[PDB]
Amino acid sequence: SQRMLSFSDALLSIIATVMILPVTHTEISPEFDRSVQRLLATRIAVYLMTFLIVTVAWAAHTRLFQVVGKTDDTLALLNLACMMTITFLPYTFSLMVTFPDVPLGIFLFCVCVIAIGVVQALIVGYAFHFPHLLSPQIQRSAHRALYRRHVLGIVLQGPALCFAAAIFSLFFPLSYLLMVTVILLPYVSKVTGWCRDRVFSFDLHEPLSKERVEAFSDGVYAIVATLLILDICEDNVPDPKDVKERSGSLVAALSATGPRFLAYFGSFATVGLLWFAHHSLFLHVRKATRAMGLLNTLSLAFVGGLPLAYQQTSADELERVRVSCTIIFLASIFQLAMWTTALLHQAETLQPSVWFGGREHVLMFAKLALYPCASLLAFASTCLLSRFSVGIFHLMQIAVPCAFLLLRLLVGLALA
Amino acid sequence: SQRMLSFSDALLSIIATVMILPVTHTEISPEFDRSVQRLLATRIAVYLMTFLIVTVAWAAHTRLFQVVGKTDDTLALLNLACMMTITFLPYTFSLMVTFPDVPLGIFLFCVCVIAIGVVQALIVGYAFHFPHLLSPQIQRSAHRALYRRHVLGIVLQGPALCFAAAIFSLFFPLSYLLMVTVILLPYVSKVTGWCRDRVFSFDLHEPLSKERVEAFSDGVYAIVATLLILDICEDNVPDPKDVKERSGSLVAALSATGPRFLAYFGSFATVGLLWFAHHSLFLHVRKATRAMGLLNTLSLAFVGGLPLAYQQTSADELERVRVSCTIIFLASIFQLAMWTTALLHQAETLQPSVWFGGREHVLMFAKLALYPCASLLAFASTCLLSRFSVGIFHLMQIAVPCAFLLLRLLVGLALA
Repeated sequence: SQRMLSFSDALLSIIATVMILPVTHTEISPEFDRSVQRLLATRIAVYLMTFLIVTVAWAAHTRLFQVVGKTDDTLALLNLACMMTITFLPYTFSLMVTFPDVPLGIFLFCVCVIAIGVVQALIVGYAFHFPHLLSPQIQRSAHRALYRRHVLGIVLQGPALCFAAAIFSLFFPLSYLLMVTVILLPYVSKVTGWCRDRVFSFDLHEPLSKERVEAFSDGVYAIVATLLILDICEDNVPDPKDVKERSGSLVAALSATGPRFLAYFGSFATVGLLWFAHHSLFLHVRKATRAMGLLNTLSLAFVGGLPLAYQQTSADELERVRVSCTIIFLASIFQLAMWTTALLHQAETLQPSVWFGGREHVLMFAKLALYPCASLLAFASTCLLSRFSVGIFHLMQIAVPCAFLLLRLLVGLALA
Repeated sequence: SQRMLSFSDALLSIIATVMILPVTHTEISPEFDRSVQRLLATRIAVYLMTFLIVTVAWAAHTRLFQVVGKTDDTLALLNLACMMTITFLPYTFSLMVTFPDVPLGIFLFCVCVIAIGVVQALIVGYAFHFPHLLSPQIQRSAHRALYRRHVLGIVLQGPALCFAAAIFSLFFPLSYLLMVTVILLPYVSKVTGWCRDRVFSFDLHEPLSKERVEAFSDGVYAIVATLLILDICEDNVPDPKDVKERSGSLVAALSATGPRFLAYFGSFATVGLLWFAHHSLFLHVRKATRAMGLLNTLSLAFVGGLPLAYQQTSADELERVRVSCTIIFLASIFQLAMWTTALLHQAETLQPSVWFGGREHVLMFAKLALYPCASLLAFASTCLLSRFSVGIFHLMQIAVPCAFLLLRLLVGLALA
């Protein structure tokens, strides 16, 4: 009844992160640094916007399926169609980006989004056609029943805007920006600008379920961790024709991939550590608020960029680590931002054990703040020349959590 | 306490399917068909053996974490280390395959497996050092407590064999087959050959938990479905420098990727339909037996190959569909095999709603057997020349489950 959601967002993870592939697959070797840097920046921007749009579409989808509590075979088929459409998103986005002036690209992206909208429209129509079967709960069923007239709008207002943008494409298309409204309307507008009412249970932009965001984050963490060690594998086979390469001695020609091997090692270590922080935190969240997921999206966005950082590290250029440092910091600090959200609702979120002055509050606090502090140290490394020591530092990084249940005891020793 | 398992097997899904990448990324165009076919066969065999070994490692891991009911931060860190080690499996396997005569490759594969062995040994040692904390249940805690002395063996007998095989490579490695025993020992040997006892709760080769195998299958289904879409996307951007290709008219250069576009468009439908069958079935399984997961592994193995089939379809060569038909059949028939295991334990597995003569037993039966029957009807193309008709039938294929809940009503009309 709910596993379909698990398959859905597991697919959506991998979809979101698809655009990270050309980032890693670029050639950092200057065998032209200005133009290749500009191309890498373009690809990074495309990936970031892609993750953002796939994430907001995923949020719309999970909200919709939260307003649909049960599941039918036909419902599952419609969800599969919706998944296919939303899957087609990143390609359309990249196409529209690398061809902004041609109306065909924007038209393709817009037909993609109106398609991902109309299938959800059929989904909610099916739902409201079978109340006793697919309504979430009693209040979702026993109510004014106008929720459809309401929720339809929320599912339709997004794509409908595209409609106008659609007709604006080849009309004569300076604006071209209504798509951005599709992002901004459901996030803040209904919260601030104007809502529609006339007992109520909104379910319009209610906070995501902890399990759904949790599964999505786990999916993306995995697909980055395995994203690295999966290009080495498919691209670093010693090529048995290597009899000419290196003598024989396979170890010789194997040590050539050593740099990117250690790169994958460190990247997986850092990604797994970040996931461990994320899992320890989200194990203690009681009801993940909207701001929580909002911050989580950005944290995941930078975690996705992390492999490019770790590849740049193991490639006056001693500034590379600097870059590959900030990403880590970013990929952690927004996470820490979530941790600095207990003050928003200690009673509703962050179940009492982790409250200010809780049984292990300092423990969780330092376990989350450990990576931003380490990245800040490797950043301030700038003060000297032996900055490439960052590696051993991050080494010591992973050495902390094992003894960290005891290292916090040191702060306990600070009782006197 | 359990989500760590979800992240673990979500990671292991991708880690299993990594070796599918060079299969798709080959060049089917004969711009040498004998040698390229031999290379594709080598890659397919490598992928199949890779999925098998990663699957048996995942089975060992999930059994272990089933005999470890709770979780600790240190335990999660050890699990992350185990995940990195088992992640290193497919590369070592491919290396050993493409270099069987050199002892370095087999030694690398063997150190890779002894690593995941020893880290799991530390895991179970930690577990048995904290009974009240990390033992699964009362019987797992209040017992003869020799389970360690037992379970250690099961976790160590696999890698330890490699140990011998290891040295068998270095000194002077015709056997090279003890690794195969590492696969065959935990599956059947302890079941048939010799077990060790002296109240008992085996937890040695107990049937996998339904949720774990279910999540692994969902992960792999998502990753193949999106696997085709990663290729189109990273590799089919219309490269604005295409101003030489075609005039402008982006639709022109876009229609060049049309073939593989439709290829993905159909492959995703097929994979999603297979997953829908899988989800409908596994929604009704009460306690997935060992044979159930055993069949599920092979079904997933062929589902993983499915994209090569769908790519070969949209590439006298009509017989290609033949190939891309059988795979589907395979990728479904083992599925149906799992369904035919209802007779094994109707009371224990396959909760009574779907029993022989149940409320919707015929419904589930047909929903599972639809794809093998359709693939057989397409295979019957050998009787005529209009074979590619399969496509439209495959189209009709996806159109069937939508009306399924009513098409089985025809059987009701067959009451007279």
